[PDB]
Amino acid sequence: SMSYTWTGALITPCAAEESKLPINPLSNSLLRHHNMVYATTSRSASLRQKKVTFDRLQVLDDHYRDVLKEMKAKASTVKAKLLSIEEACKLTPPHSAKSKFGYGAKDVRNLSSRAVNHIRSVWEDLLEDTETPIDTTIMAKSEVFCVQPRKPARLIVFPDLGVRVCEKMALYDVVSTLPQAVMGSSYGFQYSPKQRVEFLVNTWKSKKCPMGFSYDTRCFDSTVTESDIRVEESIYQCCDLAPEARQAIRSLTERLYIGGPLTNSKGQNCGYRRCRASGVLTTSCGNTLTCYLKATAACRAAKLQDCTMLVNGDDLVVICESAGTQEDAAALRAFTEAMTRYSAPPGDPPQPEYDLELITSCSSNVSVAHDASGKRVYYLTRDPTTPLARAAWETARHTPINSWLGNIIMYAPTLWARMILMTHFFSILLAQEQLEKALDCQIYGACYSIEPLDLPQIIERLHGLSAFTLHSYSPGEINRVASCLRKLGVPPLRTWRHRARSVRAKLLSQGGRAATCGRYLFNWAVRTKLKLTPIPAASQLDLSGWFVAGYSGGDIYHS
Repeated sequence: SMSYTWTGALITPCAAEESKLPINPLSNSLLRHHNMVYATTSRSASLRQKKVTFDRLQVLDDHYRDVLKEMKAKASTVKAKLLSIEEACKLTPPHSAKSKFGYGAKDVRNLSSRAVNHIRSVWEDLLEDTETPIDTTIMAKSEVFCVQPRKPARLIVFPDLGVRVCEKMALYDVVSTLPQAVMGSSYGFQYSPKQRVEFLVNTWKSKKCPMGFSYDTRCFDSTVTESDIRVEESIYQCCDLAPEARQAIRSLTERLYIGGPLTNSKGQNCGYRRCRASGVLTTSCGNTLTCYLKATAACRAAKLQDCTMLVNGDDLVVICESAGTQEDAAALRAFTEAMTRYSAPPGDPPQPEYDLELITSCSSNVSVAHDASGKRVYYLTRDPTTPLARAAWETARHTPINSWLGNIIMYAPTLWARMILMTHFFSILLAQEQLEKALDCQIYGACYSIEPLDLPQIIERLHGLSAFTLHSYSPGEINRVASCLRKLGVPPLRTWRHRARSVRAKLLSQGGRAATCGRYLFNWAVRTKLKLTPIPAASQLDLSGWFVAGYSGGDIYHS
């Protein structure tokens, strides 16, 4: 069937859309080529619609069915609990889109009588009506990028606030627990950046002669078929569930997940969806299971030997035993045709790689550096172009989500995050005296309220003390970073080093937590280093649940 059908009505904005980077002194000291930075808007929506609209092709075989049964056998060991209304309301982000029925996220979190009453009726309706398509809003997503040597806006589809709360009740425990039980070490969202690097490296070292590749499915969500979503539900149904949860899952599958009507911001009928919706609770879990299922069966069809896969939603990386240059290229080609029959055709053609560092998965690649003792340490990094473009944007315009904060946390060990992001933002935070003000950021899709002054402990716990002492980075990484800075008009690293010394001093002057940031975050700045010892209040922090599951588009907030 067609992934989408359109009536002709437009995907509209619900307010003015900013597309260009302003000329601001604060952002200009970070990035001068302000004209190279842009944000996507609804104006490019028709271009995206055209790309995600097509008839799907899907042929299932024995390999597919064997793998499905194996996954279900593992899912059979799970017992998922129904979340209470209170627990589900607490998982709702303070700024989540308000319901069109007279209440908002704040009311949901406060458990107001109106929000609670509407949520109960929505839940009851899910138990009674097993067929009626639930409405969804379709919007053009606003994302920042650097011009290429432009990208059309991604399309987000989500249901009303009341429905999102019910999804949590019926499926939160499932999507946070089932992937792990089914996929084991292959489930990517269970790893912190350090654990992910460790997994990739150990897996690479375990092979006699490793070969690996990332596999890019062209617009994954639109390739998800009605059958894929029903197979996905068949897996969830293997869990021990409360009667109402089982019905809720059955109803939500037929009424929301397999598809439904699309309504624009103006309340007009935009069309119909018969593929994965980006903004529902099961998107991350569902995409991971579907991608893992198809890739696993595809590997067998392709005769790939000793495969170890790592899946994060639609992002897939595979490491296996090489059978020779020609044999690998042909086997990879067969793998791609197998995935194509499964309705997972390639965007960028996959290429076999024999150097772990040349593989990009989850937008990252493994690289090497050295700690104080000169010992080699692997870490995750990436081309800093987008992170820097977004950092400049979030500096000039106040944004709800602070990607720069998430990047510092996730890429703390990298040359660019330490010398540029940390330096740039602490400088501004010091100047505006907002070092203690908490800010929102996202980690694996979930929203986190974090205080800049807690970064040292967070980084230690997540990456280890070596994150504050890495040096002697690889020439390729350095060159990639340097090339990026010249392209965007970002001052050279030497300038950042000089700015960091000034920031570090101001931090040390204030003492307390502020001074701790100076000692650990900027120890790379001073020639006469300080012996860095484990941070006291670090081993106490509650990072439980930080890296357990993916929730992209799931509307999840963690307190």
